[PDB]
Amino acid sequence: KIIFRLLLNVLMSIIAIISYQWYEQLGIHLTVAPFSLLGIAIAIFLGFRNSASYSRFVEARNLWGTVLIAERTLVRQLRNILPAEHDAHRRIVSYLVAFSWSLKHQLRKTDPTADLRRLLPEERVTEILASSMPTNRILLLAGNEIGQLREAGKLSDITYGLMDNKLDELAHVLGGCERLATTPVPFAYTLILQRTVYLFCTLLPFALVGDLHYMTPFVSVFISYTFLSWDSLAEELEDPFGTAANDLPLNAMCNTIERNLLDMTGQHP
Amino acid sequence: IIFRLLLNVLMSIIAIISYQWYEQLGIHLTVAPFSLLGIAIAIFLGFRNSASYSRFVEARNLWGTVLIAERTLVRQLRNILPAEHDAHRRIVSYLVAFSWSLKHQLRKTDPTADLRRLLPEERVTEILASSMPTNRILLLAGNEIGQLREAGKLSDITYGLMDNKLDELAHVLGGCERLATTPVPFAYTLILQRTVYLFCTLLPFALVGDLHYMTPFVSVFISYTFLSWDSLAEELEDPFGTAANDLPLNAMCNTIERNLLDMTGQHPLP
Amino acid sequence: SKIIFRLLLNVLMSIIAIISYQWYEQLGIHLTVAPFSLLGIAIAIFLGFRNSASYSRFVEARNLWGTVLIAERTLVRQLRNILPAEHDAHRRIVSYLVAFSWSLKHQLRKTDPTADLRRLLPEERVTEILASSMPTNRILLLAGNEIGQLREAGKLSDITYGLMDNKLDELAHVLGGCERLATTPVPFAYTLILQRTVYLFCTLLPFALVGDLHYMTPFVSVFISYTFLSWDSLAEELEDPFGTAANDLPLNAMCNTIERNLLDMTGQ
Amino acid sequence: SKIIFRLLLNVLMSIIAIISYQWYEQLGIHLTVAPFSLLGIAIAIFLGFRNSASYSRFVEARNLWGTVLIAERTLVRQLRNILPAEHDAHRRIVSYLVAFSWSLKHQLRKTDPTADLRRLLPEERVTEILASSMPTNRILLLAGNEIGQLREAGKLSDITYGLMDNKLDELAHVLGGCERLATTPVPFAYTLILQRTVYLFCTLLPFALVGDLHYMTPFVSVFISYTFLSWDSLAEELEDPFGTAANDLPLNAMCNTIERNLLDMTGQ
Amino acid sequence: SKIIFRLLLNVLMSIIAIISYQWYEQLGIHLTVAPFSLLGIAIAIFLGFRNSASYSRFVEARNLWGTVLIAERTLVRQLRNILPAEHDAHRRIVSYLVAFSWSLKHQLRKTDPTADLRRLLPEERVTEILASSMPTNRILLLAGNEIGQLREAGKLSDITYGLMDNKLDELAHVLGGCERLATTPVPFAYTLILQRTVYLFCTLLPFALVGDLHYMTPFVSVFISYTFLSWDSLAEELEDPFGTAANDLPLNAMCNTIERNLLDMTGQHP
Ligand SMILES: [Zn+2]
Ligand SMILES: [Zn+2]
Ligand SMILES: [Zn+2]
Ligand SMILES: [Zn+2]
Ligand SMILES: [Zn+2]
Ligand SMILES: [Zn+2]
Ligand SMILES: [Zn+2]
Ligand SMILES: [Zn+2]
Ligand SMILES: [Zn+2]
Ligand SMILES: [Zn+2]
Ligand SMILES: [Zn+2]
Ligand SMILES: [Zn+2]
Ligand SMILES: [Zn+2]
Ligand SMILES: [Zn+2]
Ligand SMILES: [Zn+2]
Repeated sequence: KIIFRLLLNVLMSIIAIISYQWYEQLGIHLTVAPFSLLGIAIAIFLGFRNSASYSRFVEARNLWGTVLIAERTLVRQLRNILPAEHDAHRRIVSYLVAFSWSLKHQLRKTDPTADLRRLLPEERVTEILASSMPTNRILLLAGNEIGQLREAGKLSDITYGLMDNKLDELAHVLGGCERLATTPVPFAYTLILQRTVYLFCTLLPFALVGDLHYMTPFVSVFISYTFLSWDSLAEELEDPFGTAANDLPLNAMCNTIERNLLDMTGQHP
Repeated sequence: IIFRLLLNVLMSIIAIISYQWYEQLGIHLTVAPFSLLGIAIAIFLGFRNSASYSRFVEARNLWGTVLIAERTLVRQLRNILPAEHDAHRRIVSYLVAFSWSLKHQLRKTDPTADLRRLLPEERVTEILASSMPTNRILLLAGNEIGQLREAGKLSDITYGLMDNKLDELAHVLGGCERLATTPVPFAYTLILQRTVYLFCTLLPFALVGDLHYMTPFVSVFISYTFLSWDSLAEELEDPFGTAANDLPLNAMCNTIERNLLDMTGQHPLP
Repeated sequence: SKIIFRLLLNVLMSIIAIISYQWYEQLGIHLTVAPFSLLGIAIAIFLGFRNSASYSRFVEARNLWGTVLIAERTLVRQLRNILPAEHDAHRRIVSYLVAFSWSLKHQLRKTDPTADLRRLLPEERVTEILASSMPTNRILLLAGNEIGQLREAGKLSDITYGLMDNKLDELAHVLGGCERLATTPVPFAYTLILQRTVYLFCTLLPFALVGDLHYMTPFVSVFISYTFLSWDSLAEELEDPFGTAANDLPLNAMCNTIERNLLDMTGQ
Repeated sequence: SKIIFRLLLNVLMSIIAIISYQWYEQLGIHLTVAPFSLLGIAIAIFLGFRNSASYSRFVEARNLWGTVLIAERTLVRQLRNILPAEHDAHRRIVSYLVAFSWSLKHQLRKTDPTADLRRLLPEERVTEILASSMPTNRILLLAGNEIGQLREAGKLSDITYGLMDNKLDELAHVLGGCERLATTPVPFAYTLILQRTVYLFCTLLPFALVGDLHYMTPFVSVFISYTFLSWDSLAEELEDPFGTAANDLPLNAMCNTIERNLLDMTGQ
Repeated sequence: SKIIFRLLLNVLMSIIAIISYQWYEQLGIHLTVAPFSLLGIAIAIFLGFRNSASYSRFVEARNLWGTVLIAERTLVRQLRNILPAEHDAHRRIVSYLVAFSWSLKHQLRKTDPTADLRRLLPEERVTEILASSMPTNRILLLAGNEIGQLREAGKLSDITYGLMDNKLDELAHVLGGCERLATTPVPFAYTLILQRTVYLFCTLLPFALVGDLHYMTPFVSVFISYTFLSWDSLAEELEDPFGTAANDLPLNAMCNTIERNLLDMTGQHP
């Protein structure tokens, strides 16, 4: 809907053109210089803001990359260290796959019930849904699988530890994503910028008309487009787990993770 | 902040009525020098705000680590010692006490009620007697893990896995303390703030020659932009400070407590 | 560089601006420099921040590849220090580590890894690796099998097994990092906004300059265009670090360095 | 603040500009604001990036010192948790850890650590530490020996020995980091460039403003100068973090805090 | 710094602008300040980012070298703490660690490491190291063999071997980090764009300023030129942190410091 404010800006320019006649007869003067000062200041602030928004997006993408890496290596360790424990391989993989989908639902604020039931027995589904953090309970359940292998003497404390480390890595991902989801960049940044950029763009033609006359709408819309484009891009990057164009394709990412883990456990889709 | 905008409107009205006597004295104010001054100030505000934002982000990262480390420690205790519930409860109590005590320390509020709610009075007295109560809580959590080791319930290896988590917490405590004693700039920030203020108040006098009656509208818009950006950096620089929003810190301490009670079967109701 | 075309086009736009400046008043068009200074400075600021992001992405790609060389060197060092007599195991693992590098290279370039793999590995494993949808990952799994067997045979203890397992983790992070950089680009809306904005700005500029500069319009306009276009195109080249373009990573040379290193450390 | 001298000098330059503005035309000399806006903006940008480097360096220094407290707190926690009955060992190790902090402070301040060391350690150990060309590093060695003896006596296993040795490693990173910051400044050519341009800019400024401002020249010229100088001086204050001045790190108080923490945790 | 030539050259361009400003109309040349303010500000922004990127490479390079000192100190400390009586092993390992630093320096400076190697190690080892296409890597391998042999002889357990092995890994990361900075420069089109652009801008500048500044043209033009040229050449110097220029790393002094540390008092420890 950025196109709406561009069209609206064209209308404000036309108002600026038709009312420029009555400018002197009202006592209003508007030069370009003060608006260059204001405009450059806003651009500087948009530049820094946009940079921060991009960094949050990059970090979110990084965290999701770590899910894939840590889950691959955990399965790799299980196969290298306990090549014959295939039942354990399957149970742990189902938890690792459930973890990814559940993380996705947590970040999207959606119901993980259907995905959980496709992957896990109903008793486990109930236990997981009852927790205030189902992704955390899933890590705990995956941990019990490894813990029981340890108690049975199949894993030593050392080899248990190598795998426990991967669960710590997933916990770090969970916390990182939760931090990015609960933290926006402070609201007062968009509040300043969104209101400020819009007000600036609509007032601009009134300041340009004295110099540009009929050429006001073209130059005004070009300037507005530049500022609005840069501003709206930051808003989209600030919410990496959202549904908007340039947000993370979390569903495709979860599919990739699941396909990887079924590839390493001899299963076919 | 709304007050200085009103003050800026007041300065504009003064600028408008007094612009008359300007020539008969020889005083001039053009836009170009204030354009120079304004852009330089905007540049400095950008860099300043960048540093402030960096401090805000680190504060959230440190707090994110409390939640991560405490979750995994409790996970390890269940996976490695599933039957040691007395130990689970005592350790959970210390970890929860650690979070609340850390919050109170950074906010300079009294941690007594949270401590008495969570721990036996003997320990509360010991903790309150220390000049570093949050560190003492980590020490007490360490004793719990250490006792399990002497009892032969943890090996040196599995002890080590849990000890690492207490280390993550010590790093959080030190990092927050460093962030609290901060700021880095030696209150040269006060200068920078005043500079923005003087600029906003002198501005209508520099614009009035060009803008005339339209001066207060344009002058207040520009002031609003600079003052807002300045106050945002001020808020970001002091994430644990005197005039800060307590909702996330409170939400985090509540979140970790709810998680750990969930992980130890203390929730739901039987 | 096809920038020379857009500069020549800019020279043409300037001459048009010069000859048509006559009809400016008779059309009602006024163009001053001040609004374009505002727009130009805004574009420069956004280009600066964008170029910064492109550079960092290029730098990360570079770092990831540096890690391949480091991790593979130390894994081989550990094998020699810990199991100096196990040369059969050395040779097998080295072939897997070298194959990992080439396979990663081919994957990022979207080229066929077959000859490099057949040169390094027996055909039996090659078919197995190529049968997977994630061949580079399958190679790490196979390298892991070698180390796991040394452990089961009692040649490695759990501790020394762990020391080497850590290096395989370091390689897994590299694989994930590179894949992330390959699938996730700097968002395409950075390019669209900036390319449209920079090009339109450069072509409209002489029409705004002509009133002040007159005949001097094309020289000053092309200089400004060149400055913006050069900086913009630099970001384009940095944004695709795994590509074939001259200012891209010398991945072929890097893989050769890695292979020469690992055969140097094994008397090969 | 000796910034006031440069402001007073700036007031004088403004007065000269006002009274000498008459002979401006009779010489053919003009100074407009526009070129000084360009120059001023460029200088502001470079001052920004520079202060950014000065700031990061000061922050790192504070970070390094923060780590001393964390690592020493945890080492003592480990000693209590793992060896609750070994109080003699607790005291000896604590005295080395406290000595390490004071010795680091003296090294960075280039002061004599002898009195602090004698307060903490037996004279034999003091002699041994001071005989070294790197006394703070030698203190880490001695702390490692205490831990090493516990390992040899069987009170620490290799695992628990390793847990504590890791903390000595963190301290080694602090020592090297501080030494690196002490010898490596923000490069001097940044300060030299900036110092030369900022001073010249502020003194030339009133001559460039007088044509526009007339009688208001000293007030606006001083405002602008104060703004650049305040920002420039901020770097000056951040650049010497290990010094004694009021805006430098309170290393003495920091060392006292470290010592009080460690004696709180050992019942002293 | 060859900036002094281009500054003097810029003064000449100003005098040309002053003497030819009358003839501007008779040639059809008009040049205002506004377009050059736009162009100059864009260049300053780009120079700012470029210099920031150059400084970061410098900082990383200094950090990698700091790690050599740290990792080598702790490796020697560990050897003294864990195997206090193995002085023959201490000496051999220290000589490899010292050779590693000097060999790294020569590799980055593209100089011959032969003399330094012969000074520190027996000739048999020198030939083995010189025979490798990567001598610094071969030195780490030899330092690793020493540790590996202590392990095989039962003097180190797998655990204590691992503690020392970690430090050799830390050194491998330094070697790789330095090679990455050395084999890859910032892209060569950074140097090309900016140098041509800054120079062309500075020489064209007086022709645009003279209409405003008249006789003051050479002074203001050279001032602006000095600011842009200095910032540009400093960035060029920092991008090559292993080079010989004055703002580059004192690698020789750093290697001497490392050598003096590890050989502090005839290698004698308590
Ligand atoms: Zn990992
Ligand atoms: Zn299986
Ligand atoms: Zn952790
Ligand atoms: Zn329990
Ligand atoms: Zn609950
Ligand atoms: Zn490594
Ligand atoms: Zn071999
Ligand atoms: Zn064989
Ligand atoms: Zn093929
Ligand atoms: Zn630590
Ligand atoms: Zn004690
Ligand atoms: Zn000082
Ligand atoms: Zn280290
Ligand atoms: Zn010795
Ligand atoms: Zn003249």
